Amino acid sequence: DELLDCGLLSPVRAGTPVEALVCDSAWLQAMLDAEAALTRAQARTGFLPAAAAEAITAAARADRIDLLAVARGARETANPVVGLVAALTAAVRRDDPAAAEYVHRGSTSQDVLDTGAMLVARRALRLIGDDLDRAADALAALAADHRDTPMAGRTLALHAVPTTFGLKAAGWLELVSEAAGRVARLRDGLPFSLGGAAGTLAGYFDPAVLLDRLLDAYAAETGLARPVLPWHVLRTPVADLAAVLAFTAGALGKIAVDVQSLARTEVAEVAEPRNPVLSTLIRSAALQVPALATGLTQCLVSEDERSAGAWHAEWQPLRECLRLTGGAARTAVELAAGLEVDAARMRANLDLTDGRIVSESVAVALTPLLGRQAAKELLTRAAFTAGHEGRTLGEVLGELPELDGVLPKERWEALLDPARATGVAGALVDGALARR
Amino acid sequence: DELLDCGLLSPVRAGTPVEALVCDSAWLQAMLDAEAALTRAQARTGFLPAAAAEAITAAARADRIDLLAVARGARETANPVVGLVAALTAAVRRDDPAAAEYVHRGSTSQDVLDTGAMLVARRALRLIGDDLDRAADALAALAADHRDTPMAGRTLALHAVPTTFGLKAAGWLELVSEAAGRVARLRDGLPFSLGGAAGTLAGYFDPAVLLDRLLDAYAAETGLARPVLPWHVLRTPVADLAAVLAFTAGALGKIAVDVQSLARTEVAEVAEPRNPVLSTLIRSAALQVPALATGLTQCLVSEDERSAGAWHAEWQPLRECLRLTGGAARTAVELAAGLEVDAARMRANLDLTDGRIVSESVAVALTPLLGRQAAKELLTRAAFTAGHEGRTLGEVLGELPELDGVLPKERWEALLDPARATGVAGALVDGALARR
Amino acid sequence: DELLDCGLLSPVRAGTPVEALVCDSAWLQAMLDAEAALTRAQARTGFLPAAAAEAITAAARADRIDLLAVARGARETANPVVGLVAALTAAVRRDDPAAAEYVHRGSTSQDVLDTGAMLVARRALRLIGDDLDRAADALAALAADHRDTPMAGRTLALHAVPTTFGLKAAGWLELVSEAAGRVARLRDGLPFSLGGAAGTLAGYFDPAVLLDRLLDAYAAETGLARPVLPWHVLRTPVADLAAVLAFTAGALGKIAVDVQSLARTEVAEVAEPRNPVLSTLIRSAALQVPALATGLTQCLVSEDERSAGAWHAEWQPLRECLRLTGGAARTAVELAAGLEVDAARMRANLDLTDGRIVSESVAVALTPLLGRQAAKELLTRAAFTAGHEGRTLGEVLGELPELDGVLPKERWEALLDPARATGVAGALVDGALARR
Amino acid sequence: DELLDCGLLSPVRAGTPVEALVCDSAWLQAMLDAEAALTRAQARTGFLPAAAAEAITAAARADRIDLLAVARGARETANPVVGLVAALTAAVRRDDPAAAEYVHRGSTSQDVLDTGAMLVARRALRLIGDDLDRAADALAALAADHRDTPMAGRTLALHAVPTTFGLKAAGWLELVSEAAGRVARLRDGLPFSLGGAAGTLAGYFDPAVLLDRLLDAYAAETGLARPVLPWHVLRTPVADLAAVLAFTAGALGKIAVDVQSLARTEVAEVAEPRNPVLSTLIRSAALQVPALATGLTQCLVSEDERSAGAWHAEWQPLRECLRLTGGAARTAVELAAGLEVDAARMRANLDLTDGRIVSESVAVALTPLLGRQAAKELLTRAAFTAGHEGRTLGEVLGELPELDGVLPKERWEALLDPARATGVAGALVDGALARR
Repeated sequence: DELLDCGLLSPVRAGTPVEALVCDSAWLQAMLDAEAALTRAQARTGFLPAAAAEAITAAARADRIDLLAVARGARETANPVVGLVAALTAAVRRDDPAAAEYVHRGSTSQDVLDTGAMLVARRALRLIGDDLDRAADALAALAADHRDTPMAGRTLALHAVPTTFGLKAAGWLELVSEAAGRVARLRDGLPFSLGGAAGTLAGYFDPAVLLDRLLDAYAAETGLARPVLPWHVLRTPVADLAAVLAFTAGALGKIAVDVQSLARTEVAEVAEPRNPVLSTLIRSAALQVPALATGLTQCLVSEDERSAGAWHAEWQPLRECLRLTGGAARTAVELAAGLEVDAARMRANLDLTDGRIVSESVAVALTPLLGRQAAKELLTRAAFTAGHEGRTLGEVLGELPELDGVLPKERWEALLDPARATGVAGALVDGALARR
Repeated sequence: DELLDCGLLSPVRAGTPVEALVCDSAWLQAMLDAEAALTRAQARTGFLPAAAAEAITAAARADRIDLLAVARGARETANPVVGLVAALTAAVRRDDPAAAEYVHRGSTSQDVLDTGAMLVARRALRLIGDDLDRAADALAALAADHRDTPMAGRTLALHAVPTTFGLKAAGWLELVSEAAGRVARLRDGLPFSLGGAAGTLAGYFDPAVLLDRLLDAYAAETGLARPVLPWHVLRTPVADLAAVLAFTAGALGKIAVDVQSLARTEVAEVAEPRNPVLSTLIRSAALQVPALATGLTQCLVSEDERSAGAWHAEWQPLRECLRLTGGAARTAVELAAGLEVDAARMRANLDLTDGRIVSESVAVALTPLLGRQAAKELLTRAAFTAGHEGRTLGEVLGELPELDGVLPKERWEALLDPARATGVAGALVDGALARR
Repeated sequence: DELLDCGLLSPVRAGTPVEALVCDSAWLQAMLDAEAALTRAQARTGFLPAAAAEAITAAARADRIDLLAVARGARETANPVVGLVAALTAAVRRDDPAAAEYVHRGSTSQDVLDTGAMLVARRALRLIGDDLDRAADALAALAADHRDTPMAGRTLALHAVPTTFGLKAAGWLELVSEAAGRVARLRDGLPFSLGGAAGTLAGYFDPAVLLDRLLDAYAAETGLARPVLPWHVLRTPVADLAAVLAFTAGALGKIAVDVQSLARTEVAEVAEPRNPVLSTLIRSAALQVPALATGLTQCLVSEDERSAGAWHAEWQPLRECLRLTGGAARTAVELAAGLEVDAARMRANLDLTDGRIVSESVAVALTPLLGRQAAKELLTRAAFTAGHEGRTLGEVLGELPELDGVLPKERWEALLDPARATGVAGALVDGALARR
Repeated sequence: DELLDCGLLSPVRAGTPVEALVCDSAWLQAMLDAEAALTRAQARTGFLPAAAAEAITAAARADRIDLLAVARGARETANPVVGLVAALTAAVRRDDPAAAEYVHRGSTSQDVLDTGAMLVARRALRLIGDDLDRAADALAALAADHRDTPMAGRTLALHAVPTTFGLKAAGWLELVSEAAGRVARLRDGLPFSLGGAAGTLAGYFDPAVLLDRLLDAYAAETGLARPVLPWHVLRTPVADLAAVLAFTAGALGKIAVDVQSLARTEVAEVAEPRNPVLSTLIRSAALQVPALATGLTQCLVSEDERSAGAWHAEWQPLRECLRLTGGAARTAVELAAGLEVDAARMRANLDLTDGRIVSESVAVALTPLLGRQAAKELLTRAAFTAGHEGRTLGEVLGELPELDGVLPKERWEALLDPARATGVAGALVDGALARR
């Protein structure tokens, strides 16, 4: 039928857990959760009877509600909360006519919708963070295992100097760990929305005493944070979600394009657990989320006490950012857990420039006996000459009169070995891993 | 259930016709249409039997296929076409085992998916264009009716000089008409995708003769345009859809913010057919589509013969651009057909600056008798003085010695009438409407 | 001449201090600062003579260098550091031929360019943060002064319920204070770049001991933070700058569109220190920075050990984000310091809906005597009837039999007074201001 | 000094001709050109003396004006035209006091600024189009020369089937030719801006007769197109520039990433005229322009008769899009003219998958003797087995009993030759080149 979203156009998240958390029914449920938490908190502060709150809570179930009718009725007010409230009120009235007068008491559409949005975000970010933690575990393992696995460092698409795959993986780990930390902190900071019609909370009511009691109760009932001010037009939580999800998707995209560079036919230094489809999916989300994030970020420009459109522009892209990033994280776990590292092919590929990739380290080694300027000039000359003649760097070095007898044979064998010129990659990996 | 997309987060398109054209099932159907058209065209050029094409065509129905299984299986290849092909092949094999060997003959995932994407786009743009035409009809009617309806022209949020609502509406008409023309031409130019594994069409086969015959047949079977080259990495149709849909959404967004400016409480010069929810919905799409369009446009950077991610990043945002823009167009029709213009309130609001809004036209009128520089200086002085004293511009003018007896009384009454200083707005509306 | 950038196209920053911090000459100077700090730190750890570091430091002045030649020579390597290094080396060699062999010792283009970029960012963010602090001071003053200044709360462009300008200004304050805090923390966290050719630091050299000593020395010489890992392809600082500057520009944009809504001709509740040009300029930056930020954020996808283009795409938009946001902040200070609040016009505008804006608070007041449902129904009926008849809400209320003798006259006079139905706006302002 | 823009942060355009066309002084000159054209056209239609127009034209030179003062004074009105007009008026008054009364007669800031913007765009697009034409010439030459140069087609980063470099280059040609055509048509369609204070042209004046005469004269004096309506808030030309420049930058970005894929160390099939810096620069612009374009496109949402910020947000990004795209085009010419194609290395790389890259073409060849299903199964089996055993595809084929004596030896030698399985790449190149 025409109502099914199966993820047909978005394989990066199709079949992944985040789908179930951010589908339309889950958002309907989140808005019902926000209503019932509102009633319960109002009862806890004395504004209505506890039994009416229990009845509303019991009726506040997505299966009591006609999802399609609510969605299709929203065009009349440009949001779904008026229809939702009517449906919940009828559902409560069926079982408890006294309780129905307290459904949505003193409230406004945006408190319920935004509170539900932060509930959905909070649950979805719990999943994204747990997946980022698993990915980080597999990456830290790859980093420790390959601390001493040499490979060609590549800059501007060409071999530069040798590095280690452990160092590369530790950069991956650094990105994923940063993302998981930001996801956790953002999750702990998402607030409820309790402002009333235009942010004065007039319908919900020393004014300071009652404000404090109600705000504490609604924090307790929702599990969300208490904000200093109603934020109907202070869209900091939405901008923060946009920033954190675009950072996360971009970091995973970094891992994805590195994997694709290593996995291509004529490199073949890693393989995915034979197209590299996992990195293709991660990359697909990486090319989508930042553009959605900029629309989210632009909605900070929200006029008056409720914008005539900029708030409405937030819901779908936010959901999609949660969905895509969720898929990408799940896919990243599969990638980092399953990556196949071909150390021997990395070692072989180190020889592709016929010694030129160690010329910097040879220049350094010759600096005590030649000077820095003379050694650098001699080595760039030898690298060019070896490139033209299709000979090894060491071959051209063994023909320059200036180098005759300059170093013992064994030291030359050590110097021209690409696997030994990795700088301090080992110490850097140790330092990154001690942070865990 | 968790699979329902009801438009709960996107009221601008919930319940509108475009939904049915661009849902997941409609895309599945479009890919089946592309397969069956491929078989039929191959039969028309002699590469397989006509009966096998009829059998495949008959089986190529979305209700023969498990949508959810195809979507969930796509993670193995990062696209849904391999699973789709297996399901269609089984469905054909049930009724006709000989025909099943010709399902997806010589083809590749991207020919089918991209061809289906252009089928979906073509049908969705048929709807968007027809709606833009209806909106343009209502706007041209508003433009003709209010050719002589005076109102305050507003620049940088303040009254500037008088204009007419007919001229404003004719600008609306100009934008919508431009969009409808671009939608129609783009629709007539969307091509099929027939490239094979890496753009050589090797599996489908003077090579020029067979190429021409097959390309003509596939054009006939699909109704899509024949491209000069396979475009698996030449993403011009996608960039063009992105450009046209973002232009359309932005134009409708212009109408929406104008309506909101006119409809606010302390202006009240128009009303929607009492929050202005239609313009809120149009604006909501206007704040979403250009950001999706930039991701689409960036996918022009598609490496090799098939990108490992940038092509995959296109499907969902493209669908969403079609969906949102579709909603916005439908909503725009409702807005332009139902707008309530309060001419009397426009006339009253013209007097809000106490004559200052005609000071430019008074300066012009005094230029024969004072000079341009002296008249401009005198009128800015009088506008300031009238602003401070809370008096009419004409009051301050009737106290300057330099103006004593400068113009007859009746000419002053004509000059200070805001409804008569509209420039050539009437001629401009006539010129815009003669274009129809 | 053709080399002048005077801000002709960007008045929001033309003539503001940030220009001088982020112009081309300032970036040249920052890269020279990064070179000289590198030499000094290498001398402090024992790798070269202290006198050579003093000579390089003395020569490392933008006026010793041909800016235009460096910029125009950069096309050969796609960055300006090779030309810069040659020019600094010649300049040192003129005065001290021994010191010139240590210019750019063991270094790479990206360490110098990225370190200079973080120096520029750090200085520019010092200015942005100080300006945001001044703006926050003026906003907190407006919030305290107008805690009890009543005005129409506006939602979806229409009067909703009354609020106070103090509450509005306190939301402005909340945004600016959040931005200033994030700017300060980001500034304290920007790191230097010290990676070498491909992130192993091979040219700069227990390996852990020497790493730690050099990293500490370079932190001391630059004043920048020490990162856990070389970040040539771990673009977290750039993404963080993008996020913080787009948040800042959007927050200021919120203030700007609120000011424009209040300042328009038929509202006139505030005036800028007579077009509202300051808010126009702030808004102009708000519509630019988030789009630049998304390109910055997308550069997290940086392949290999140095991207062939994505790193190069960062410099100009980053500079522009610093520049625009800087202008916007400076302009925001001028706006918040100079805003003219017309309390009497706010009070008058409260009466524009002829009492309908207090109907919610009347419904609440009648709930003890009528019930919630009956009171809400009665008041929406009376609001409609009063709208049609062009009469006051209280007029229609005084004609319904159901309300006869329901409340004493004085209580009705209090109830229909828009200035008294502000909810708990006062307590909310007190709570926001106690945070200072 | 602090005013120099040398392109230090943007090597893709530093030292290229477009800089001189779009610098601040060039925009000042364009606005002076728009003023003088306005005076001349007004004289041609009879509204002022021809001699006053000649005097204004003679004084309307950027070297008569203080650029820095105009730019810095613009903060008072949020645009530079009031200061420009004062400076031009003084300059005319020095030589001709009578002519100075006709400077900026009946005009408004936006007519002059937007007309100058379209003058700058028109000249810059002349350059961009000529460069795109040169690039297209070199690409068509590469396409003809390498029509028969075989190479590995690569999809999702792996060898797929063989293609030709001629076909690849012909796709490059198709993109560049499309861009050059769109640039030329857009250039021929850019209009002047002549609206007056709020789009009625009241200050400039059968009203239809005078409108037509003045509009024709201003078209003649500017060389720009005559629009149907004043477009102060109908931002179609700006959106069109945004679309065309982002398309152009993305197309060139496609060529750039293809070059980088071919040029990397372990592929080495092409080389740039030894880092690939030209493609790095093109790519750098490709990652910048679409994000700037989305801000431009969003400015279609321009409220009232002149937006309080959205028009102001256009100037700098538009200039930058012109600048970057200009650089990219110039760089693309250098790249396409200088590319070094290593056909022998392409042929060698075809053998990297040990025959697996022809397995599809072997399957086709066996279909008459085995069936399609059986041949495909046999070849995927043989490809896997050959992959595991590190043997050639033909080796594993020569061991299956089912293939014994199936084809003569010579036919096997032809079949397993990667250079002969290119599909109809030759015919496709012929067809693309016949379009010239």
